[PDB]
Amino acid sequence: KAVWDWLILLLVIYTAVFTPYSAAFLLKLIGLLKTARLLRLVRVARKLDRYSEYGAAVLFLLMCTFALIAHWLACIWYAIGNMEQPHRIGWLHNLGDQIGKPYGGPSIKDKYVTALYFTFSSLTSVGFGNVSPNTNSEKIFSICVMLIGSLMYASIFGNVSAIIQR
Amino acid sequence: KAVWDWLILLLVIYTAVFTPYSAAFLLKLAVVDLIVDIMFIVDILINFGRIAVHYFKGWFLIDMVAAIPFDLLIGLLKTARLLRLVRVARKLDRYSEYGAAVLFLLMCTFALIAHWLACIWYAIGNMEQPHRIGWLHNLGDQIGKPYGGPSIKDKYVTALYFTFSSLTSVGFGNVSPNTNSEKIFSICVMLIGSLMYASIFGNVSAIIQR
Amino acid sequence: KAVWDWLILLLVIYTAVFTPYSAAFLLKLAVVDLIVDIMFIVDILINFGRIAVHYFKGWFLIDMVAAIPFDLLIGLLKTARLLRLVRVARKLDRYSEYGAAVLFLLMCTFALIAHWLACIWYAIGNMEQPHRIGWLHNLGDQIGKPYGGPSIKDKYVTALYFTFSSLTSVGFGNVSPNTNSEKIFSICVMLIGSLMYASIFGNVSAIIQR
Amino acid sequence: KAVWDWLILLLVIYTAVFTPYSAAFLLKLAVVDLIVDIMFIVDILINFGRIAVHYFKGWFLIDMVAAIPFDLLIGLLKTARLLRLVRVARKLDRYSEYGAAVLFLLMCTFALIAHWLACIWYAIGNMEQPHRIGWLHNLGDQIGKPYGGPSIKDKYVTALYFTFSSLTSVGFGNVSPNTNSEKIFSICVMLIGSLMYASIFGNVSAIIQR
Ligand SMILES: O=c1[nH]c2ccccc2n1C1CCN(CCCC(c2ccc(F)cc2)c2ccc(F)cc2)CC1
Repeated sequence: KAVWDWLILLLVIYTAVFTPYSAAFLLKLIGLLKTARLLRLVRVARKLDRYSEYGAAVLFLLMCTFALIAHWLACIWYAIGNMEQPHRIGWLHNLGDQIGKPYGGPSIKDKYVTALYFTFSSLTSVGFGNVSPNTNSEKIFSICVMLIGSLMYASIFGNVSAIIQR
Repeated sequence: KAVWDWLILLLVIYTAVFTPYSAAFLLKLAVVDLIVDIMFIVDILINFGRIAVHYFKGWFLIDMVAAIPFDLLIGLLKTARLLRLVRVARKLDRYSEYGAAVLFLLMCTFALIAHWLACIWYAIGNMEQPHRIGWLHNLGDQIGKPYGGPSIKDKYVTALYFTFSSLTSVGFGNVSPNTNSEKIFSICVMLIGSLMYASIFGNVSAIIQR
Repeated sequence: KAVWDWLILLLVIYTAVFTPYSAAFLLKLAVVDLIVDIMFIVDILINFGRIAVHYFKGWFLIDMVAAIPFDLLIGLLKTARLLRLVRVARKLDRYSEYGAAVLFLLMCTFALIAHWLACIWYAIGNMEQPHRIGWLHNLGDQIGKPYGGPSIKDKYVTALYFTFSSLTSVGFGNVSPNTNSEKIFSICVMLIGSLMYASIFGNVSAIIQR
Repeated sequence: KAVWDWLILLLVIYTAVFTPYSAAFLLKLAVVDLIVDIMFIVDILINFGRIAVHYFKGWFLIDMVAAIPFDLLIGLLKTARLLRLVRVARKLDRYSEYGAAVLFLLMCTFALIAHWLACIWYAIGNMEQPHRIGWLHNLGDQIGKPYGGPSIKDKYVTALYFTFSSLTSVGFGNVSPNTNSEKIFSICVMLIGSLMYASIFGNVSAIIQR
C-alpha cells in the first residue's frame, strides 16, 4: 500500500496521456465513450496530502501537469485543424507544404510533433513563426490558449518560484 | 443590495464591451442598450431626502454626464458612456471581498484592455486603408479574401488575436506592424502588456498562495 | 534652488535623449542646444565661499569635462555631453523619496536604454549598408521605399520598435537580424534585457505591492 | 591558495567553453589545451602525508579521470575533460562571499547553458545535411551562401543566437525548427528555459536587493 499510490499515479498519467491522443488522432462511433476515463484524475487530486511530502515531488508534478495540459491543447489543436482540412488555409496545409509532403500529407508522427511544438511555443510565449493560426476557429482557439496560458503560467511558475527556496 | 451592485457591475462590463466595438467596427440591436440605460436610470433614482444633498455634493455629476442621452462625429458622442467604469472603481471594496472575485476582475479588465486596444488597432488600420502596407491588406491576402476584403468577424478576430499576442509577448508573426503609426501603437501595446503581466500576475501569485 | 534639482534632472533627460540620437542619425535645434549649455553653465556656477575647495576635489573635474565645448568629425566629440548623467546618479537621495518619482525614473531608464540600443542598432545597420542582407534593405523593401531608402523617421521608428520588441521578448518577426554583427548585438541585447527587464520589473512589482 | 582557486575556476570555464565547441564544430590552439592540462596536473598534485589517504578515497578518482590523457574516437573521447566542473561545484564556499561573484556565476552559467545547447543544436543540424529542410540550408539561403555553405563563424553565431532566442522566449522567426528532431529539441529547450528562468532569476531577484 506504501508504493501502490505511485503506481496508480503512473497509470493514471498513462491513461490521461493516451486517451486524448487516441481520441484525437487514431479515428481517421460508439468508441467516443472511452473519453470518460479522464475522470480518474480525482484520485491524484485527493491524494495531494500524501503526494506533497517532498518539494521535488511537487516540482515533478507541476512539470507533469504542464506537459499534460500542453498535450491536451495539442490534441484539441489537431482536431480543429483536421475538421477544416477536407473543406492553402489552415495549419495542416502549411505544415505539409513546409516539410515537403504536400497534402496523403504528413505522417501522424509529424502532425503530432508539430501540434505539440506549436502548443509549447504558444504556452511558453515564444512564437517561432513556423506555425501560426490563420482561420477564425484557429485564431479563437489561440486567443483562449494564450488567456488560460497566462493564467496557468503565472500559477505554475509562481508555485515553482515559491518552492525553489524550500 | 449586494445583488443590485453585482448586476450593476455586470451591466458596466457589458457597456464597456459594447461601446468601443460600436464606435470602431460599426458606423460603416438597440433594445439591449435601451434596457441597460433604463436600468441605470433606475439605479440613479435609487441612489437619490436627507442623503440627497450628500450624494449631489459627491458623485452625482460623474453619473449625470454619463447618463444624459445624446439623441438629437455626430454619432460618435456615445463614447461618453464609458465613464460608468468609476461606478465600479468607487466601490472596489465590495468587489474585493473574495480572492476569486479579485482574480475574475483582473482577468476581466485584462480582456477589456485587450478589446479596447483591438478597437484602437482596427481604427488605426482603417484610417490608413484607402491610402499593401497596412495590416488589413495582409489579412485579406492571408485569409484568401483579397481586397470586399475580410468580413467584420474576420477583422475583429484578427485585431483581437494580434492584440492578445502582443500583450502576452508571444508575437506569432502572422500580424506584424508595418507603418509608422502601427509601429508606435505596437510599442505602446508592448509597454502596456508588460505592465499588465507584471502587476496583474504579481497580484495573482499573491492570491494563489493564500 | 529647491526646484533646481528637478529642472537639472529634466535637462539631463533631454541631453540623454538627444545626444546619442544626434550622433547616430544626424551626422551624415542649435538654439535649444545653446540654451541647455547656458543652463548647465549656470548650474555649475551656482553649485559652488569656504566650500569651493570641497567641490574642487569632489566633482568639479567631471562637470568641467562635460561642460567644455569641443567645437574647433568634430561632432563626434559632442558625445561627452552624455557625461551629465552623474549629476542625477549622485543626487539619488532626493529623487528616491516619492514612490511615483521612483516609478517615473524606472520608466525613463527603460525608455533611455531602449533608445540607446536603437541608436547602436541603427549605427550597426548603417555602417554595413553600402557593403540586401542588412535590416535596412529589408525595411526599405517592405515599406515600399526600395534602396534612396527610407526616411530618417522610418529608420528611427523601425530601430526603436525592433529594440523594444527584443527587450520585451515579443520578437515580432518583421525585423530579424541576418548578419553576424547584428546577431551578436542581438545576443548582447538578450543578455542585457535578461538582467535589466528582470531587475526593473521586480522593483516595479515591489512598488506596486506598496 | 585563493588565487589558485580562482585560476582553477577560470580554467574550468575555459574548458567548459572549448571542449564542447571543439567536439561539435572542429571535428571533420593545442598549446593552450596542453598548458591547461599541465596546470590541472599541477593542481591535482597540489591537492595532496596524513591527508593523502582522505583524497585518495575521496575526489581522486574523478580528478584522475578528468586528468588522464587519451592520446592513443579520440576527438570524442576528449570530452571526458568535462568532469572538471566538479572541481568548482565542490568548492562553492570559496565562490560565495563577494556578493557579485555569484551573480557573475549565474550569468556565466546562463551563457554556458546557451552555448552547450547551441553545440547540441549544431550537432543535430549537421547530421541531417547529407540526408531545403533543416536550419543549415535556410541559414545558407538567408546569408547568401547557398549550400560548401556558411562558414564556421556564421554557423556558430546562428546556433548561439537561436538558442538564446529560444531560452529567452523571443522567437525571432529567422531560425525556426522544421524537422522532427529540431522540433523535439526546441520543445526541450523551451521547457528548460522556462524552468531556468523561474529558478535562476528568482534567485537573481532575491540577490539584487543587496
Ligand atoms: O506575459 C505573459 N503572458 C503570457 C501568456 C502565456 C505565456 C506566457 C506569458 N507571459 C510571460 C512569459 C514570461 N516572459 C518573461 C520571461 C523573462 C525572460 C526574459 C529575458 C530577457 C528579456 F529581456 C526579457 C524577458 C527570461 C527568460 C529566461 C531567463 F532565464 C530570464 C528571463 C514574460 C511574458
